[PDB]
Amino acid sequence: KFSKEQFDYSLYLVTDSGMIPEGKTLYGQVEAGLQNGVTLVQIREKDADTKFFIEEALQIKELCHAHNVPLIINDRIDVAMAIGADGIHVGQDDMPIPMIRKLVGMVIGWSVGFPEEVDELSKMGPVDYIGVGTLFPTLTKKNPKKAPMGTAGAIRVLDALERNNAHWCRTVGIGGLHPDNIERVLYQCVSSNGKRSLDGICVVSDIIASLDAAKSTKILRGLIDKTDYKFVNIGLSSLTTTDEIQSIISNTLKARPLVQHITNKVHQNFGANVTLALGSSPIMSEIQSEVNDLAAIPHATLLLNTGSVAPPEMLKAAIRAYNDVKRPIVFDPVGYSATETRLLLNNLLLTFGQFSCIKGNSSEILGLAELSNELLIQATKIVAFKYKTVAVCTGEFDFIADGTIEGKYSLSTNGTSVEDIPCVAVEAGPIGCSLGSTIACMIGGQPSEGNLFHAVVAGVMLYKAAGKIASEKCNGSGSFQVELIDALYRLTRENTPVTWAPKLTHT
Amino acid sequence: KFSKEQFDYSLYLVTDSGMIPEGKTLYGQVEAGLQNGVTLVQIREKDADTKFFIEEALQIKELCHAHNVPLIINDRIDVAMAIGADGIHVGQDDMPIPMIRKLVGMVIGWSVGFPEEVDELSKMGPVDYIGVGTLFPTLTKKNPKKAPMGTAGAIRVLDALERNNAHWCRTVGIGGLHPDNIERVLYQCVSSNGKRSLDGICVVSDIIASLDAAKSTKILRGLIDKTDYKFVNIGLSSLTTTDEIQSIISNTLKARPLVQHITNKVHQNFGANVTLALGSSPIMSEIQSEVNDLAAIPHATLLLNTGSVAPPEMLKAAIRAYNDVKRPIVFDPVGYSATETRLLLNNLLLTFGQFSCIKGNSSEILGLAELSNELLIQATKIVAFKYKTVAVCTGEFDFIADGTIEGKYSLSTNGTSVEDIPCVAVEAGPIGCSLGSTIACMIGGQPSEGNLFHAVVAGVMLYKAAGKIASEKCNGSGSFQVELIDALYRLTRENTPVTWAPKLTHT
Amino acid sequence: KFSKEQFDYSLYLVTDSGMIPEGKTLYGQVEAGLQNGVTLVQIREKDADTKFFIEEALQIKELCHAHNVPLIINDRIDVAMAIGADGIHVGQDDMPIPMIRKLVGMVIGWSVGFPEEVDELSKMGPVDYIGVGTLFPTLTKKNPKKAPMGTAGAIRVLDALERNNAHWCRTVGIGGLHPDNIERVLYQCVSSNGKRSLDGICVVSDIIASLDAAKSTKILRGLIDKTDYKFVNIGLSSLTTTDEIQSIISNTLKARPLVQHITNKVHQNFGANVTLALGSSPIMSEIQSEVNDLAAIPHATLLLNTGSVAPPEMLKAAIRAYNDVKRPIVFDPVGYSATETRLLLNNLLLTFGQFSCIKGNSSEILGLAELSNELLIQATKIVAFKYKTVAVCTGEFDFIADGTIEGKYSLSTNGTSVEDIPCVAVEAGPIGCSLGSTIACMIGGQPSEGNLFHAVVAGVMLYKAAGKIASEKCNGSGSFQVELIDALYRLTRENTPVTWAPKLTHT
Ligand SMILES: Cc1nc(C(=O)O)sc1CCOP(=O)(O)O
Ligand SMILES: Cc1nc(C(=O)O)sc1CCOP(=O)(O)O
Ligand SMILES: Cc1nc(C(=O)O)sc1CCOP(=O)(O)O
Ligand SMILES: C=C1C=NC(C(F)(F)F)=NC1=N
Ligand SMILES: C=C1C=NC(C(F)(F)F)=NC1=N
Ligand SMILES: C=C1C=NC(C(F)(F)F)=NC1=N
Ligand SMILES: [Mg+2]
Ligand SMILES: [Mg+2]
Ligand SMILES: [Mg+2]
Repeated sequence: KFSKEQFDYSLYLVTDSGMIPEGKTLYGQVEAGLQNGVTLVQIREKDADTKFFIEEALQIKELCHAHNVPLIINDRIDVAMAIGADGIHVGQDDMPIPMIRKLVGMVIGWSVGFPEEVDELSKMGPVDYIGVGTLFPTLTKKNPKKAPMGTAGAIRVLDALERNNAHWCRTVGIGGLHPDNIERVLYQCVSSNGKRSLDGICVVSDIIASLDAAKSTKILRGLIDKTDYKFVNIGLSSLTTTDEIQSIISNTLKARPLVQHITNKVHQNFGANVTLALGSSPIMSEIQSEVNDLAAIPHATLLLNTGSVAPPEMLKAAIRAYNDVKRPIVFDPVGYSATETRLLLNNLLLTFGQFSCIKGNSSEILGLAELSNELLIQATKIVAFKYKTVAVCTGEFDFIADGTIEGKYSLSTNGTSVEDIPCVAVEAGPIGCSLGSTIACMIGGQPSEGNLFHAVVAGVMLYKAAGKIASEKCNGSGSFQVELIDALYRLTRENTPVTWAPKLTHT
Repeated sequence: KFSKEQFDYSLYLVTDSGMIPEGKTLYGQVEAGLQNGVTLVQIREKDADTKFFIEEALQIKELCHAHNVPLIINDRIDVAMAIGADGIHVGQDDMPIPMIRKLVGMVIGWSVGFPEEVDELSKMGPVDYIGVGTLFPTLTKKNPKKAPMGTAGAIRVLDALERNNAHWCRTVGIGGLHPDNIERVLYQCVSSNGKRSLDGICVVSDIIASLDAAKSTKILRGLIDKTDYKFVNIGLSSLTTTDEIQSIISNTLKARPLVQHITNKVHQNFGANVTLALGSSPIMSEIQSEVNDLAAIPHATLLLNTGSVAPPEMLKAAIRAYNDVKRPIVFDPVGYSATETRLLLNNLLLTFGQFSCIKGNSSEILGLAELSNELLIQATKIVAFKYKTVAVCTGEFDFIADGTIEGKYSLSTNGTSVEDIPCVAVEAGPIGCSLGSTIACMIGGQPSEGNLFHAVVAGVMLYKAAGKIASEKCNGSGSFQVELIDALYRLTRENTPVTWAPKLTHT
Repeated sequence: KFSKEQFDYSLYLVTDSGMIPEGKTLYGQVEAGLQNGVTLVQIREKDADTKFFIEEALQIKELCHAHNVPLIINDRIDVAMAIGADGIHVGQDDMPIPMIRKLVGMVIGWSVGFPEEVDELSKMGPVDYIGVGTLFPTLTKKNPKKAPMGTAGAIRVLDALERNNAHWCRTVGIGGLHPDNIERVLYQCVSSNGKRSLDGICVVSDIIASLDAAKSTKILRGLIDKTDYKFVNIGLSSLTTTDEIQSIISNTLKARPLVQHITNKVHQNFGANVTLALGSSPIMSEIQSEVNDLAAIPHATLLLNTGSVAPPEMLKAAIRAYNDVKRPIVFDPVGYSATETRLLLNNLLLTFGQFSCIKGNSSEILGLAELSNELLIQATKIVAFKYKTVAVCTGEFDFIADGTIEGKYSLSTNGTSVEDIPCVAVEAGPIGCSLGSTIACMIGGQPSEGNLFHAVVAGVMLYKAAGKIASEKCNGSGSFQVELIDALYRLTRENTPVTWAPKLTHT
């Protein structure tokens, strides 16, 4: 027998019979998975008969204990005791947890997807681990009573385990993880205070349904025990010098970055001007087949603008297209909590991939963070940490938080809370979505060993800067706009940030 | 809690929510049958989730103990332990019995329908009761692995509970039992030594799916603790006197029985000739729709004869019709273990209803008993007993056994073994299917107070007696037949048995 | 038996047997509706056998005569003669009018939907009443041979009734009327000379299909004999004074109204800036679900721009949305008579809800009127009264007609003809879609107590004034645009209407 503090939840394998490829057995795959790094195993039989169930639990319990890996059994507690399994794992509609413990003394997993559930797990006291929500969409779970909750929904849970100090309860992520997201799920599924993250990733069809369980399992292992998530080929690491702003503007000019705008029509003419003005080239393509090719172009950058007529399967593909190539996405959730359809949509978009920067104004940034002038600072930090990103917040003061944290993940440095991440301010006195376009361009020109945080900061300066200049040569809102673009053009051409009006301080 | 000795299996109610009539509830029904008959209650939930299960099992355990009746739980032993059930009932493909008892110490049931299963039950020594095979076909059990077994099947199981002598184990019959067959089932489901019969009848749909459980349970009860099954409207209760054979032949003549022949085309024209001899009326309808109107007609009799190219859907329809009217049925299994399709077919027919007589010869009688001359006696006895009927076996001698037993059933008198039942013999020195036709005519004309056993014997005599007479006036196979029909005519007209050739002894 | 002049058309209920809620009878509905407001019944049986039809017309003619209400029969006139009915309603495909009149002498209703039908109903002399076209789409008319016509088409018909002086003819409108459109139908369905209006509303599925005929009938009555259609939460009532254009430009700035533009691409970026310059906020949403939320936002306003790629179902949704909250809609039929598809689409939109302003040019406004300088005034005035709206005609001069008549409606003050309404004009000497956006913004800012008319005027002035000024400060097409926005910016900021170039006269 094992002990609670002996279980290793790193790569937890949940089983499925009707899914194994033709000519391969359940024993066949599960072995391949043990040999190559699976570290816990659940047997899951929703359909078979109590006798065959047992017959195969004994055949697989043997296989496991030979690799010194435990064996949990799904919702059939009796079967579990029957065969001396090492733990059972029940969901929300199964046997109450108190009753389960009154027939065993041994490890229990509870399927949680909501904070309220964690509350009750705690009004119980030392339930030993929990499967966290359905992170993504998956057709492995027949007739499901929840919904793809996202990494944000899984954070909301990790966070309730801290409010409750439920130190005793481990966690695993489950529901549609494959190598195209495992990294991002590990990377953002962390409590705000930074003290706790996931204890392990849990797959079913990525191994069970693989032609090559061996190969597939070695990959997941590889993602799982690595600690740097390099999501965009730019460095992620002390105020921004003028000479830094400089070479940033040099690189972006020397590189002619192609910036793909998926935005409405209004922001569209304007945006492509600002991009052009910065020595870059806009592309307003929202065509799905094309998305793979644009992103492949050198120094290519994507700009996202909630509610743009483009169908979500295409924003999904767009985002994905670019994280595949390690390239920068800037996200501008214009709408947000303004409406029903928009809250819902952004939250969906935010689960499609990793963003390099999210820009919004006081209302937008406050909504995203789930919460003045001090308060703004607070919420920007909150959002930058919560989506692991550079998060800009605009207004008279622009605040710029860096929550990427070098791009480090782990299974519980993680220790750097929300409130410790560096955040700056940019002021120029009293004077939109063209900010998006600016940042996008700045970031897009940066070379390998460049820097993401400085780049965004340069962008917010360059923009706020041009704002003053234009603000002073306008005759009205009409001419301000054409002057704003002009200023942006002249400003980046005379590369002398030392002569710029906007002052950059610490938040 | 209860004790194994206190469980009453009289009327055993098994549960099924997905079948309950609109407007009514499980509690609804399960209450009604508690007030009106049920004596034991099993919860069956093959679909619902482990929580909901427990919720409704607790809700019903209270409803039961409220009537001092127990509550068994189907296949889910943990749910039993959890809610403090009084027993669990598993299947052949559910948890092994060893493992179950290693979790509990409380009653266990076991669904059986094959002597080998009883053989193992026995090599375990004191498993507590068994649900006996599928008796009849039922669409309540979704996707089944057995096949309906009939009373013949149930017997073969009871018969292994004595061979292995498992005093300690009780039995209930299950599946397809309705009011149209509970009597017949109770009646012929007794062990071959008469000692052990069923201890309970077990229904699911006859109550649960009833637009009035209250009424339906009252009726089921009425049957189960009644003790006389009067299947034919004739008496059933010391050698046959010449005066008895005489008033038998008068009755059939003064009654002109209508004898419906469902038989092949070669015994067809013949048998009609015999029936006509005996002052009866042949009708040869293998029409389904007509069957019930034919049985209406006064003193109507039915004669079956395997392999008559009427659909079994008709033979079922037909047999049923005459038992609903308590009229007699002669059964002749011409074919039998001669081929395959025949054995199959006869066995299915034998499950359709209750026969007043089963005639056959040497090969047939021996096949039916599942087993010379002392041997035919022992075999005729077995057949008679087994199918609770008067059994004629033809040859040199004709042996006639009476295994009806006044129509008695019990839930374990029943103790009147095979060997004991009355068996006579009729000889007449060295002299076919017309016997059946004759037997049918003799039984047909008896009135409520007449006696089935005598009627048959008269038949065999009369016939055996036309035998001698025609053997004498024949010139070969052709005229022998025409003199046999002729003799039969003369013999019954000059009704004076005091003169006929054959000797009736005591086998 | 009633008289011709004793028929109360107010609320004319038509029958339908197949559409009645399980549990209620036809008697039930009709009765219910009788007590609560119905003033005429017509039986309608396109299916049932003439015996059963009749059993029902009597039963029902009784229930009607008890509440002193007449009963008409549809098209089966013999059935009317047969049961002593008060009138028959026939259609266009039914028995010629003369032939009916030759067999009865009684009241006769005719389903009309085009002027031609009126011309015929005219050169016949004293047909009693007509049922007017199909106003809105409906599935209660199985296999329809017409096409929904809208209140627009209904007016065409009401106008042939004057060109013909058919003073002997009543009208009722029929076809898909429910509480979300009775008011509007009652309000705009009036003769071009205003001398004639509708004599009642006819509903089928609203009462007959209601799960509460009682309540549905009370509501409909409530609306039919009210006299105020307050359709926009603004005033509706002597040249517009400088002080007023000034208090107007304040309300709009101080209230920053959210203006939703459903327009193409080319009026999008441009239109958004005009909105911006006016201190109000652009929303480019063509999202079908947001549209309810957008209109719940304060001082919110909608601008339609025919042909905008937005699906017609969305335009309906959107238009409905704003009327349900009483917020103003600005309609700009750019395309119009230009093509086929456009003319078609524009008329579909016009019958969707109630607009507060329709802007358009010489071409557009001449088209809408179904019809220089003395001419545009005559046409502008028409388009205002026909669609009960403040209607603007851009050109060298700009013409504004207020045809909303305090929002009054009747059953025939109605009498204030196309010519009578106020029409003012706006000159600035010899100097695009911006005007819509401007007017949308003036109207949007207006509070409970404002006045839709002045607001519209203000906008036109402000837009015209802006023109003279940019026409002065421009060096070409492009500069002109940007100078136009600026002038609106400046002009409104220094809210000083006394000093504007454009002169406001009576037209
Ligand atoms: C068995 C099970 N429970 C889930 C939950 O949502 O909590 S997901 C899941 C299976 C999904 O895994 P995959 O996509 O790797 O097959
Ligand atoms: C649950 C179950 N087991 C069976 C077996 O053949 O062992 S039959 C059966 C259900 C049959 O019930 P009814 O026909 O009365 O609805
Ligand atoms: C019988 C009949 N003729 C119509 C026409 O348009 O001429 S409409 C109509 C019935 C439709 O009523 P509702 O849509 O209010 O249920
Ligand atoms: C619904 C489930 C949720 N979580 C887990 C796991 F993490 F594997 F324990 N298994 C499940 N079957
Ligand atoms: C398959 C079954 C067989 N027998 C019984 C009973 F007899 F009631 F115990 N219940 C079952 N569900
Ligand atoms: C087709 C119809 C048109 N109009 C009317 C009425 F309500 F009488 F005006 N009834 C009809 N059945
Ligand atoms: Mg479960
Ligand atoms: Mg079972
Ligand atoms: Mg008609």
